[PDB]
Amino acid sequence: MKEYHIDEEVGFALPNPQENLPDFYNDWMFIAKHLPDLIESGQLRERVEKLNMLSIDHLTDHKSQRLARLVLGCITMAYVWGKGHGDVRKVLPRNIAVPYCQLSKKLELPPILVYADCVLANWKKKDPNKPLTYENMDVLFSFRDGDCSKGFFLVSLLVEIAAASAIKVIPTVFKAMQMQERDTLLKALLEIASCLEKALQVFHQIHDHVNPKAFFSVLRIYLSGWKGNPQLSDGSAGQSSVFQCFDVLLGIQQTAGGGHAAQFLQDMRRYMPPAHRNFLCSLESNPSVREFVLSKGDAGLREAYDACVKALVSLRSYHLQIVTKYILIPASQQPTGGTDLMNFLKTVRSTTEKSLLK
Ligand code: HEM
Ligand SMILES: C[C@@H](C(=O)Nc1ccc(Cl)cc1)[C@H]1CC[C@H](c2ccnc3ccc(F)cc32)CC1
Repeated sequence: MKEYHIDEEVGFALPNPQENLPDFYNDWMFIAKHLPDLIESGQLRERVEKLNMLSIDHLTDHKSQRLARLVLGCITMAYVWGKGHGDVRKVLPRNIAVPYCQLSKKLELPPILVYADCVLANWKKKDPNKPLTYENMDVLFSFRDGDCSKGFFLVSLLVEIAAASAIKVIPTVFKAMQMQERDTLLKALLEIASCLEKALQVFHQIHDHVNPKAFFSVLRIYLSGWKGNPQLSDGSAGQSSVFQCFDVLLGIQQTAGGGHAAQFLQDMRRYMPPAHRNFLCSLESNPSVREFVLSKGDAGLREAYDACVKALVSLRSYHLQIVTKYILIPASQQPTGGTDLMNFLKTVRSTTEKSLLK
């Protein structure tokens, strides 16, 4: 499906991403690289304002353009937030502004650190002929020390990658539908569910690598989309495609409704690469797997469909426990409306659960 920029092995994630910019952008790299210390000390802001307005042109191809969105990305948040206690003032200088606001409008992304940046493009396997495991993976850019931004980015990543096993049968699904192949479609739906259960195991690792109290107080403030004030020019899991992909594959209508829950999810598409946005919709353009599976009156097909929905609902429900442990509890011990959030996340679990057909 490579015109949508999906990869057999590594899903929506950018495969084997650039980790060296050109030389002309050695200025940029050596802020971003040594960024735990520039924030800690305070000589980050210093060093950004004491810089020049580099052109984006020398960035040739995609992989290189995207690394640039990352480097500029971590720099922007770190600059604007600072140490993340009071200093959060003062809009970016036009040194970093125009590149980011140029390169963002080029790659059709927002001028802001997104999932596509800080997870998808933000990794490398250390020993190039070793497997996609936690040992043999590391991120390109952290923010502080003990922000657990390695564990976080990489567990996030490894889920995209488990999902990649399911995503890659989806043509087999739509193929076997139009060509009236019950047996083919049936296996294809058990494959998906059997992979989406695999996706939950990877998810368990979050406990192991990401520290609860660390994440809340330290790291999340730099991924907080539009907290603060941009003040530049004319005006992060859950920006993931993985969940909305299979929302749509299984004809589960989240974004259909007159509700906040729904519109939030459809807005999240604007934080995705354009190619993924494109992909998602293509799925919607296709005949409904849900409606098809219903018409046939085939007990074993509903079973294999209900298995994919089970699998999703499973993921969503676990996701909540993770939020309890990594937001709610930590959020308490931190000297009104509060958590409508858990409403939101349930409202979406709920809606997925409703799409079961016994
Ligand atoms: C410490 C780890 C995580 C925490 C604390 C967390 C927290 C949250 C929260 C609070 C939301 C609601 C909107 C918001 O972000 O403000 C959210 C939404 C979401 N998160 Fe996460 N998340 C985590 C990891 C993940 C991972 C690894 C994935 C996928 C690989 C994921 C997938 C989603 C999705 C798809 C949504 C949109 C709502 C939905 O589809 O149900 N999250 N997350
Ligand atoms: C930052 C917020 C926001 O403000 N939105 C917003 C949307 C539109 C507009 Cl116009 C303004 C703001 C919104 C919620 C806080 C952030 C957040 C919270 C809790 N857990 C997280 C876990 C991982 C992660 F990556 C981010 C997490 C994410 C983005």
